[PDB]
Amino acid sequence: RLIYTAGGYFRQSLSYLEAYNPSDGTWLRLADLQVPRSGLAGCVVGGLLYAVGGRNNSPDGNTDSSALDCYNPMTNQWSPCAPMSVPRNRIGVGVIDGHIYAVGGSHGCIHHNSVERYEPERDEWHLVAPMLTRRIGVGVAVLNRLLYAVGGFDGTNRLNSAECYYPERNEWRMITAMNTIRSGAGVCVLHNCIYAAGGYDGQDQLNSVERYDVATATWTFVAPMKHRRSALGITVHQGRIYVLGGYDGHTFLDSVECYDPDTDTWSEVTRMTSGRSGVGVAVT
Ligand SMILES: NC(=O)[C@H]1CC[C@H]1C(=O)N1CCc2c(OCCO)cccc2[C@H]1CN1C(=O)c2ccccc2C1=O
Repeated sequence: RLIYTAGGYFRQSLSYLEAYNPSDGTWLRLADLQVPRSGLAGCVVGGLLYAVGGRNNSPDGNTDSSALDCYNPMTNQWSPCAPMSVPRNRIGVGVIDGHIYAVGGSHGCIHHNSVERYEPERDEWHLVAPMLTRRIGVGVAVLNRLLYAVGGFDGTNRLNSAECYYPERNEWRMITAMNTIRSGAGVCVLHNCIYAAGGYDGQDQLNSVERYDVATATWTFVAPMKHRRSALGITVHQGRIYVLGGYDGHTFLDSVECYDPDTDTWSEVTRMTSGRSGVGVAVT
């Protein structure tokens, strides 16, 4: 399977889309986004890539995006899908049972607690029960058919909270907080363990990575990345974690690091074409 990157920001939101294969280590340029947008998330359902939320390039008035769009790698064609109820810049996303869950994100000065679910069958959104916190820069990631809305910023406090959602009950549960504060962290599940790689805390942009096992309900640290970064893209391919892009305060990273859980070691496997922050990453 190929890993992708959609959108991104480099002094300007980027309309790019690219693809990568770990078996040969090569980059493949693909059909550019119809509207450029950073601060967005991406995912795949039914072998079609999706590019949820973000922020338009403009640059005029106010343009946070409530925009859902779908890509077909076989035909290489972008379609426009039903737009979310509210704009969501700095958004996370997760998928349960073939539905797409938009969680949080900013719209102007408003930092959303609201959440909405997308059915591809029908092509429409349904506003679900909101989170207990407000969260922009929020890492979403799914563990055994439950949605963990990790970290974020609420409008005044950068947070270490990492509440969880129960689709069967339709309610949110405030579980155990992270050791390190993380706004703009990247989160993706692997082997019954949620991971929180990098982000921004206050002074420092972080390189530290920590891992959440459910029962014990504790955040055990893991080997940190080489480069410190928030706003990174993140995903999993073949029992390893791949961390694309970043914003280290002073530069936009073109690095791509790979975490091997089998050894607890980070290793760079390549470099992107042009370094950017705020991509939407997925795998098919
Ligand atoms: N779409 C946006 O909001 C864009 C507005 C510029 C860019 C932006 O602010 N971003 C990039 C995206 C992103 C994010 O992405 C969500 C992935 O789903 C999650 C959390 C934070 C960010 C910030 C990180 N950041 C920068 O790139 C940057 C550049 C220059 C000065 C300050 C910053 C700065 O703070």
